[PDB]
Amino acid sequence: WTATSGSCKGRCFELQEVGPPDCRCDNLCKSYSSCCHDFDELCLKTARGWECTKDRCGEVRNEENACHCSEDCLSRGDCCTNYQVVCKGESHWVDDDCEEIKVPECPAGFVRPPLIIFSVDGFRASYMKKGSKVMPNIEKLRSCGTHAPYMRPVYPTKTFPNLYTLATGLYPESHGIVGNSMYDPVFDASFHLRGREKFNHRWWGGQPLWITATKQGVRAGTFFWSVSIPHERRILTILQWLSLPDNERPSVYAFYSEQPDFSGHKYGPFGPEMTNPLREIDKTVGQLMDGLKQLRLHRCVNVIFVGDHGMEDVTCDRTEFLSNYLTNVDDITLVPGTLGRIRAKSINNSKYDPKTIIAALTCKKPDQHFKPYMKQHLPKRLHYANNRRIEDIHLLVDRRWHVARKPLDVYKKCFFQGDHGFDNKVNSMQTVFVGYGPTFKYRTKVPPFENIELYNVMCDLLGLKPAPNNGTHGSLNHLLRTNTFRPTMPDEVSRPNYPGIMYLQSEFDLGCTCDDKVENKLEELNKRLHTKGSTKERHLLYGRPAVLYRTSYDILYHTDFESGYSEIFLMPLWTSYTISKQAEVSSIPEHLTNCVRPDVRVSPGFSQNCLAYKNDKQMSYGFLFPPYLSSSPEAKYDAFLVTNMVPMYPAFKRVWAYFQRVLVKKYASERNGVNVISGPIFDYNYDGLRDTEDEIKQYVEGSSIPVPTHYYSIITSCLDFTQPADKCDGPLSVSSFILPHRPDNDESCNSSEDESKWVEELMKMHTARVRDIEHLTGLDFYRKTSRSYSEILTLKTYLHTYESEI
Ligand SMILES: *[C@@H]1O[C@H](CO)[C@@H](O[C@@H]2O[C@H](CO)[C@@H](O[C@@H]3O[C@H](CO[C@H]4O[C@H](CO)[C@@H](O)[C@H](O[C@H]5O[C@H](CO)[C@@H](O)[C@H](O)[C@@H]5O[C@H]5O[C@H](CO)[C@@H](O)[C@H](O)[C@@H]5O)[C@@H]4O)[C@@H](O)[C@H](O[C@H]4O[C@H](CO)[C@@H](O)[C@H](O)[C@@H]4O[C@H]4O[C@H](CO)[C@@H](O)[C@H](O)[C@@H]4O)[C@@H]3O)[C@H](O)[C@H]2NC(C)=O)[C@H](O)[C@H]1NC(C)=O
Ligand SMILES: CC(C)c1cc2c(cc1OCC(=O)N1CC[C@@H]3CN(C(=O)c4ccc5[nH]nnc5c4)C[C@@H]3CC1)C(C)(C)CC2
Ligand SMILES: [Ca+2]
Ligand SMILES: [Ca+2]
Ligand SMILES: [Cl-]
Ligand code: NA
Ligand SMILES: [Zn+2]
Repeated sequence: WTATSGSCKGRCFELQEVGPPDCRCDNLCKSYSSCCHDFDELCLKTARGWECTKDRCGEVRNEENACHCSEDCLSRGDCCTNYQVVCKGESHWVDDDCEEIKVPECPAGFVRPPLIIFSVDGFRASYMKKGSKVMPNIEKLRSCGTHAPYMRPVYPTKTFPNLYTLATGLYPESHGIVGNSMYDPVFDASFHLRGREKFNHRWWGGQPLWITATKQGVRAGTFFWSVSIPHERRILTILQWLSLPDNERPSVYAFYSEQPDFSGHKYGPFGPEMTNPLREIDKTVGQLMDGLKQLRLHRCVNVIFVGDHGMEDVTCDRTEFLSNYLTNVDDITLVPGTLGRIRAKSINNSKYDPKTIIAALTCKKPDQHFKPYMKQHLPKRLHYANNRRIEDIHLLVDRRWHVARKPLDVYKKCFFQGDHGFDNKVNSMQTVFVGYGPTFKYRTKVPPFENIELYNVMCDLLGLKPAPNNGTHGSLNHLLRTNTFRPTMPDEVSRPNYPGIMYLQSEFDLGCTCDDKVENKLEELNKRLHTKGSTKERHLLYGRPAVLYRTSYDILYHTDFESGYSEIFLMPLWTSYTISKQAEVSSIPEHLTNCVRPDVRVSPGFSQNCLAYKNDKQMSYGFLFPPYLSSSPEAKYDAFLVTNMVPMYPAFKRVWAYFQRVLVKKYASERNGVNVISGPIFDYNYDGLRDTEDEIKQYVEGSSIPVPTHYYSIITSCLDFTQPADKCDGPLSVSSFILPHRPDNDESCNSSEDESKWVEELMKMHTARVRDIEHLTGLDFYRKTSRSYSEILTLKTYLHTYESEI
């Protein structure tokens, strides 16, 4: 109950909302049925439209008009945006040539250049090029400022998750807004688009920019706009706020457009009906910039033009029905559409079994357009698991499709030709970024980057210290002329040991054998040299990775590879080797098929043992440095050391073998050599972060050997592929992956075929950033290069997506 009998006279778009039951006059009162009786009349005027006409010029101020063309309007802050053009001979901002903004050119009293976030719903990246002829204001921002070819959204590529990621820097799993609809079991409550629960603060985690600003004494424009307030009124209200007195004027402002998303849902991304919404957005941009130029702010403010996600072609007829797969379809609740999330209809049904639902949804139809996963088995790059609001069962839906429970759910709901939500590496989901202003560079293109990075930059732009977030602060310093943040490398926490030969073979009782007794100081001082790190500059190109937690580990050197061997996990944390373009693939000689050799540098009590593998009927083993890539028959003996061994399910050894035997060589041929770093990951609580030893849920039977949840590889070469990887003078090129260490290949529907028909498609789906691997290992890579740290941070955030060109 609001006593809605106060009045908005003098309070229109007041910046501190008032506490019940005083009625409200802020830009959100409509949305709480809480506006003063006179809000419309005083605050939402519309008389005479939005533009000055020649015969309104110098008019006498009439307070009823939506905007003014009177002589006093400039200093009242309330002219129509085209006032100076119509009435004072000025040009529109879009008609002026752009000129570099080397310094903020601001009115006296401005402590810092304001930021204006101009956000557009459903603005797909390819609109920047494909609609360029009808978006002249946007094209000018783009080409005069700083722009990326596209900006990657977060998964799922829905509205609320992505806008709240822009606000916080966080993955949805950490901010809490994990879809446009959710159920939280702890609250026993649901969050929905229509309705009131979504206003409760308990849904919204992390610290959004407007709160970060406020706490640090920067004032924020009440960000968000009741949907019926027209765009023109939003722009005029921003422009008015910008005329406030110095002590009351905000430094950060937001504008949001529901277009082009709204039309895209109806017409598809490239419907002929989409040209008009794109014109109308561009005209709103022009009204802002014209209005800024009137207030002499057009070379003062930083403007960000940003989208939340793209839009794909999706129609009712491309719907898969869980009723064509499940007999038990009424015992489940589906969150449906461009993703699926399944839970039990009822907590009291102990006959509900996730294992059987997953099995019934796995590879059941030739062209099945969705793939089921337990959330911990989703690709790690999605960072979509560590929230109680994310259901254990997930369906990743193919682009262009929907999933639904039963056909009645669709025809008793074709209405629509566009949707979004799919995998955030899909091209049609990509969105836009442009920054224009004194703090952004001039006419600069930057590489694609993820929207999780922007919160840090927006903090940099306002002089704020960002709250902890999932950006990598400094990775977007190349967007900025100044205000850059100067990050430093984390300190190494554990220093390694460098063990020499300390154990005699007979001290080991590991149940390992090798046909190796088959026995000249030409090649004896030589192998001594190799075990002391004579070849280390070949196989360790960017320095050793730094260990950023407390542990006990050893550096081991070999002719062909170098490893950091964990005495706690009994296996390498990392293994580093270089494969030149010229290198050759060999086979494991027959006599050496089951050979495992004790490492006389490493105690038996810190070694794996072959007997546990024998007794463990599910678990086999592989090697991190592959025997197939040995430089010589003699060096190959090093690859069978028990310290190079790691636990592998037979199903996973198919993947791993194909990667090591076939793909590494292919990459070296294509990239002119590659440096590889491989190793295990343990993420049993699926939080994206390295497990401690007390979090491991599975061991090789009868032993303390922990079973990895994943295996990673980082593959680095020269960006200039005319230079070989081991003699690169400039920028690097990386691709990486985090493969799930699974006891079956159910994920790959074509897995009974040869590895050449399915392993690469799996690896592509499990592409990763080096930063993702950092979080999962507590390692810090690329510590010694000739490159600036900022450029290295950029490299560590790169994702190789395998999509074609936008
Ligand atoms: C992406 O970036 C983010 C941001 O940096 C990273 O997330 C952080 O990771 C930290 C490590 O997991 C985590 O730190 C923990 O915080 C606990 C207290 O946190 C509360 O206060 C903060 C501060 O304001 C607040 O942000 C938190 O918010 C979470 O929960 C609220 C309420 O539910 C939500 O609104 C909000 O969305 C947010 O949810 C997300 O995080 C939680 C985890 O906190 C998840 O469970 C959710 O699913 C969701 O993902 C909190 O309100 C603190 O209590 C923890 O301390 C334990 O461990 C330390 C180790 O140092 C130890 O000293 C203590 O003993 C303690 O143990 C005791 O508790 C254990 C667990 O209850 C118990 O088992 C023991 O037996 C002990 O009793 C810890 O410090 C930090 O909160 C989050 N921050 C955010 C915003 O998520 C994220 O890791 C990055 N991701 C990647 C991939 O890099
Ligand atoms: C989430 C919110 C806190 C937020 C943060 C930030 C921005 C904008 C922000 O919110 C803009 C805004 O005013 N609205 C957000 C959108 C929702 C979704 N919707 C719908 O019901 C809706 C809209 C489109 C849809 N597509 N598919 N389902 C849909 C559902 C109406 C509703 C309109 C209001 C900036 C980017 C400026 C910075 C950070
Ligand atoms: Ca076995
Ligand atoms: Ca973990
Ligand atoms: Cl959703
Ligand atoms: Na399979
Ligand atoms: Zn939408």
